[PDB]
Amino acid sequence: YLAVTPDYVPPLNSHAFFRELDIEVFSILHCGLVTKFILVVQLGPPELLFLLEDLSQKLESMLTRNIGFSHLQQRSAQEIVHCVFQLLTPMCNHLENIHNYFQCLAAKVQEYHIMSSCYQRLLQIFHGLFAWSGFSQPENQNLLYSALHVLSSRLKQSQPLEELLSQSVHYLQNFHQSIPSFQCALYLIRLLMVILEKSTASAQNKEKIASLARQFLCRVWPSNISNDQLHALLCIYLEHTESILKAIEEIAGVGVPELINSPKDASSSTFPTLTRHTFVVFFRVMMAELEK
Repeated sequence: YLAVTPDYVPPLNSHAFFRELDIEVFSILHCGLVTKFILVVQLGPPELLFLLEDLSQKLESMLTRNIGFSHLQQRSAQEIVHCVFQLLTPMCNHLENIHNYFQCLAAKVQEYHIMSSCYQRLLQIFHGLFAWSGFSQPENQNLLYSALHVLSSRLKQSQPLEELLSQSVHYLQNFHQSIPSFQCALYLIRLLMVILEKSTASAQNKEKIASLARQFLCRVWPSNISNDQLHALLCIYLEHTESILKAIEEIAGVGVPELINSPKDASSSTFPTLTRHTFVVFFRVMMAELEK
């Protein structure tokens, strides 16, 4: 009925007109997830997306106008992150289940889209949680340690802090294979960087960020990729690679020539994300990075 109704004003931008959900509503995320395809009353894929979308918007409003967030703003950011932290364990479980979901599609369509949105919402929540300016303060480092210990406990369980980061990154990096969309890959990449920021030694940390970034660039993403997101990924790959000059030489000296020889509606073999329509993004990043 919204489609047949262009002009109409709802009685008193969904958050502007819909009632705010309490922060305690997300406590029902402890329910498991079951899908109709390729896997009492239990949480469904559309219901999970509804809860994840609302939680992501709440985090984006404080950690990253007041209409639709009056009750949320009435609690300080310290409690909101702490409240989300209590959701970490049931929320990593949803990520693992969806990760196991996409792996089984190695060998209906609306279900795929809903789970894809759920995957991206989880990573955005995960990234927004750890990438909080409050973690720079020393008072809540214990809270950060507890969050990092949760991820490290998903594989094997007063450990040293650096061990938690290495384990947490290793646990999260395993999700790259299951990622179904470019936006999810960018969210995982950004999530890895903010965690690796806490680690002082980044000689190898830069390479694993760069190696993962190149793999996403070289992957054949099914078709959707926006130039803004592709621009963001190129900056991450170039700023983190060991030799930016050799990286630029490879894209411009190998990737671009084979793009020209390829058909008009085609892409580079080495860089499938490099087509005639996205060349400007590659060119703009390479020139800007070279100048920097």
